[PDB]
Amino acid sequence: MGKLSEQLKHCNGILKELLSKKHAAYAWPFYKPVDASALGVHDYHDIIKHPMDLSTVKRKMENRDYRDAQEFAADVRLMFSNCYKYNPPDHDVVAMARKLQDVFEFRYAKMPD
Ligand SMILES: C[C@H](O)COCC(CO)(COC[C@@H](C)O)COC[C@@H](C)O
Ligand SMILES: C[C@H](O)COC[C@H](C)O
Ligand SMILES: [Cl-]
Repeated sequence: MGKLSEQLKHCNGILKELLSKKHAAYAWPFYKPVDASALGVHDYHDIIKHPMDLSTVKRKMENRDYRDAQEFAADVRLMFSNCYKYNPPDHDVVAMARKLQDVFEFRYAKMPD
């Protein structure tokens, strides 16, 4: 598949961290694709045109779908944005998203040049 670039190695590290036990208390809703029918959110796919979640990001990284760090970051941010779009701003899951996004943005900002 070829070695990830230095920047994508950093991205992969961030991704592993987002999936790790120490963040699980707020990361878990983002682990897998939203199963709209299971949750009874029958409007989800009308509102969210481009679903994204951490398992999908992981598969894309493994498959070398991301050609650079920017493409990776856009997907992670899309995942958070979908949460902010679908849910009311006082929802517990929105607070979880904000916390995980803090983890993400601060470490993404430490990207090697
Ligand atoms: C503390 C609990 O209320 C957290 O609920 C999460 C869930 C239920 O497991 C899944 O959220 C997935 C994110 C990606 O939106 C909230 O589900 C409602 C819509 C899908 O957000
Ligand atoms: C909570 C906002 O949607 C995302 O903020 C990220 C910042 C690094 O805390
Ligand atoms: Cl972006």
